[PDB]
Amino acid sequence: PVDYHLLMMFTKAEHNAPLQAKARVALSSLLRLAKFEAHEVLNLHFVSEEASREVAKALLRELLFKCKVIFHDVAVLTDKLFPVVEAMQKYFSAYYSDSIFFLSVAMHQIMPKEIPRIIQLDLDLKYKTNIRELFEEFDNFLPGAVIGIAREMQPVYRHTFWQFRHENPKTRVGDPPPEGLPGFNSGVMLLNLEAMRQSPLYSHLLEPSWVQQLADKYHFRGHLGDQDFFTMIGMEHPELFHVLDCTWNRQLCTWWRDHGYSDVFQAYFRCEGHVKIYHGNCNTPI
Ligand SMILES: [Mn+2]
Repeated sequence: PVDYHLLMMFTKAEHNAPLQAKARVALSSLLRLAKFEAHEVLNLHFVSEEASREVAKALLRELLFKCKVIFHDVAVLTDKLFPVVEAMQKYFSAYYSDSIFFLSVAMHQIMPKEIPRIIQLDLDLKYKTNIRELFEEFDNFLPGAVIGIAREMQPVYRHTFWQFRHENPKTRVGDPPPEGLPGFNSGVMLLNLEAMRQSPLYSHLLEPSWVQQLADKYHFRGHLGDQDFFTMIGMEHPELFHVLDCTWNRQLCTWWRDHGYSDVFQAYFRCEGHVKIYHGNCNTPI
């Protein structure tokens, strides 16, 4: 038997209508289009407090190869995360309870060695293809690449990295694809836990003095959590990241097009190809 691990954040879902409506679109399309071989099993990890754990379990009964549904206690993971992720919530969430928004950063240390690879996924997603096909992207990783991630399709990191770009007008940091580095979107993340444990460079980038060192270089104080950490790391060391094709995460949010970046927005938003996963980020319908 071969295991395939998926992780989803499912917090504060109790009496939350828009979140439950999102999860219905996400989990339905995921399971309706999923097709695995008889010998292999799909594992669905959810991190939820006692309240939302009920909401999830009740929703999966309507929708359910073997597929094990695992539930992770929010507090247990938060308590485990905090001593490892404290030095970077003052930089990427510029207090204790908000350590769970950095789960992806230290997924390898939180998850058991029994699990080699996991895909963290948002709930504002729609799945247009089979999810087993995404796992194939792990094979396209270079040795020394730890994370699989799609690029950010909004000029978010123009404004975020403003001061660095003001000092380095030639830089690619914040520039649109393909020549520039637009940053990453954390909606769909292929986390190679095995590679994350084995990489000395990644092990050191998680250390306090290293986070500080690099954040000060870019004058970085963000608000996007784990996404900001990966994005900043991807500026110094882009070779740690296997950049997914945009079709794996076509983000639909057009906010910045109407709030400051009308001119350059398209260079970031552009994505030609048959969509495999839609990400209705910022409450955008699909
Ligand atoms: Mn999202």
